[PDB]
Amino acid sequence: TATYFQSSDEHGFSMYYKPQVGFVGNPMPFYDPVAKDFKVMYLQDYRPNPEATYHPIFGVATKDGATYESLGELISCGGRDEQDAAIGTGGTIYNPADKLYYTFYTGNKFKPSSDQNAQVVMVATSPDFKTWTKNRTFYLKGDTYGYDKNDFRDPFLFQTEDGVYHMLIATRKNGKGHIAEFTSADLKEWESAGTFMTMMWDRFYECPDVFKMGDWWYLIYSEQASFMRKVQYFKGRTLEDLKATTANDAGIWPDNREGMLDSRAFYAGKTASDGTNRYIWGWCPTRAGNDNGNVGDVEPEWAGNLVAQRLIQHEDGTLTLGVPDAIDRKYTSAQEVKVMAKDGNMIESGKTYTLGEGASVIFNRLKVHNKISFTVKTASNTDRFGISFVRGTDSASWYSIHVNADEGKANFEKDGDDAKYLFDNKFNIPADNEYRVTIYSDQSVCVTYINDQLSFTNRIYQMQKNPWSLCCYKGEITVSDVQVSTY
Ligand SMILES: OC[C@H]1O[C@](CO)(OC[C@H]2O[C@@](CO)(OC[C@H]3O[C@](O)(CO)[C@@H](O)[C@@H]3O)[C@@H](O)[C@@H]2O)[C@@H](O)[C@@H]1O
Ligand SMILES: OC[C@H]1O[C@](CO)(OC[C@H]2O[C@@](CO)(OC[C@H]3O[C@](O)(CO)[C@@H](O)[C@@H]3O)[C@@H](O)[C@@H]2O)[C@@H](O)[C@@H]1O
Ligand SMILES: OC[C@H]1O[C@@](CO)(OC[C@H]2O[C@](O)(CO)[C@@H](O)[C@@H]2O)[C@@H](O)[C@@H]1O
Repeated sequence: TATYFQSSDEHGFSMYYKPQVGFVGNPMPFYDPVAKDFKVMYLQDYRPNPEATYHPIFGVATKDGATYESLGELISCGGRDEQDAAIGTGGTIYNPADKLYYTFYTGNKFKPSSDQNAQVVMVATSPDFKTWTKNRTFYLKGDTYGYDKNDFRDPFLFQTEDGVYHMLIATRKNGKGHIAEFTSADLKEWESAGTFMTMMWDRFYECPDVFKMGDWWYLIYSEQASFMRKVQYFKGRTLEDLKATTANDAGIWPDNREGMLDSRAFYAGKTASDGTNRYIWGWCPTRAGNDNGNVGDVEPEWAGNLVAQRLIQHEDGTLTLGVPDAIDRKYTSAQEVKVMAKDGNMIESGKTYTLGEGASVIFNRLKVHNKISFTVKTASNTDRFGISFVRGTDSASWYSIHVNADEGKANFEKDGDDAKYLFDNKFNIPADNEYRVTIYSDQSVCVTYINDQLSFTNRIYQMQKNPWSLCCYKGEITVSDVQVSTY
């Protein structure tokens, strides 16, 4: 049938990774140049978390962002009264001069006095990536360098070609967000290089990531402002050009969409390259009560599932995200696609489905891990269509990605009874009115890609073992080459 089925997630997820117990918080992806794979450290979340001692650094190893090997607890929390009672994001770099991996991280003091440092940068090292030893005498306090006591976090490490090691830290100075820069020859002694970049207006850029790709420098960041809660970027041809983008609040956006790569269900994205591709790892939030339409009052829930995406550098230097090749390759097993119900102005005709305003088609029940592809041609570039999940023939409500060409964005919405707008994802509308759609799912987590322009991560509890649907809200669409593969 095509009746709504009360499906449920497994404890663990293997592709949009989640451990058996707990959730994936801020990722710390690192290409390990000795093992020649990615070590994705991440902040381990539980429900509930201890009050004082939470968010230890766990790890998974992956070659390709599709299959993961669990590494367990790597850098554990300090004691209740220590500066790193709770751990926040940082960054890793391998030093071949002593053959040690250095992971810098944020030590979060439990209930600091007004004079204590809530947030301090600390470090641990490892020869093998298995046993980590804290440097119990290393503390980098923002305070000391005229930066903030309480917001001083998310250290990002990279080495420029001159061999100098750089550390960028999200902080504040003089009532404004500053990415602070520190330098070192050896990773042990550090000097202030002043402010790398100011943060636009009263925004705050969490989880900064600076890298060179082809002939452009990029800053990728996660915006803490409650109205945004998305992963954004800036670009520049030189390092100095990059830094200038936010100088005096210049606001030199890299593209026509303020460098917004994804929406509010992909956060804390940070990147790593194997020399062939650069991937980004972020998390897709959980929802309270498993309710796809409870996306938080001000901010979503923190942590959920690991989501890997692939950076696409366009030839004007702009970035979009597409699927990792190895994720796509996992979907080997073709499923039959059959119409289960029709409504309104809707025509099936061989393997082509045409829909006008108000019309919908419901297809057969998905499996657990799904790849859904189809081409959508619209009549005009003011038209609007819907990609709907958890839509049984008896569902009063369901969850849809609205592609509104007139508004130049996709939305995620609750449709049906108790319909409501949730959030959006601006992308480049095709000139030829043609949308090549791919959707990859692992249980309740999916990313929708269109034309190498849109990358839209969503949390959709119960999309698995439930029917899906296409609809037209405005104008007319014709739909072709509908496939579903699974694994
Ligand atoms: O938000 C739910 C989450 O809240 C607690 C609440 O006390 O967590 C967020 C706190 O986690 C800390 C310490 O590990 O680190 C947060 C990192 O998250 C970012 O903000 C990105 O989202 C990054 O900039 C930080 O390094 C601390 O800073 C927060 O207060 C937990 O109980 C629960 O998991
Ligand atoms: O289910 C109905 C739904 O509509 C409401 C109220 O009208 O709101 C949002 C709708 O507005 C649209 C734009 O026409 O967009 C979002 C705008 O806001 C931004 O996200 C931030 O500034 C921007 O990118 C857009 O301009 C439309 O697509 C939505 O349908 C909800 O109250 C109600 O639940
Ligand atoms: O839903 C809010 C909506 O407003 C936008 C429009 O640019 O931005 C304005 C935003 O920028 C500041 O000036 C800087 O902090 C804020 O004070 C203000 O709210 C969109 O980007 C956003 O989606």
